[PDB]
Amino acid sequence: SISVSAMESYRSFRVPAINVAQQPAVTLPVTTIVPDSPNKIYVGGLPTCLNQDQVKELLQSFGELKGLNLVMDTNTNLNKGFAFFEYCDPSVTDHAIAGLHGMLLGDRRLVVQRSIPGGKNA
Repeated sequence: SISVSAMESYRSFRVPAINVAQQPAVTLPVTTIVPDSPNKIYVGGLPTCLNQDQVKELLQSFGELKGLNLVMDTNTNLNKGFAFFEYCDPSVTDHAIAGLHGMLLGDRRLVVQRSIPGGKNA
């Protein structure tokens, strides 16, 4: 499951994932708050002092980002060290999860794991 399960469930038409239901009907793809899309990839291993500016250059290093949610802890005013990004329309998505799976400037690294909401029971 999840491993390329919900392969392109949203190709043409269709409002952004998880919209118009028990959640206020918004417009096209949401802001920093990334929806639970099939292109939603997990990031684990981010510096607390890292910003979206420097985070996106790495995350979009393979393909262009549709959006990404850098969860910050309000008390610290710093990042938790993990995030989630959605890829726009890059065929490199799989390669990104492979290459960026440990690609960070310096001695640091970040994990990249699919968080695709695709059950695919059958």
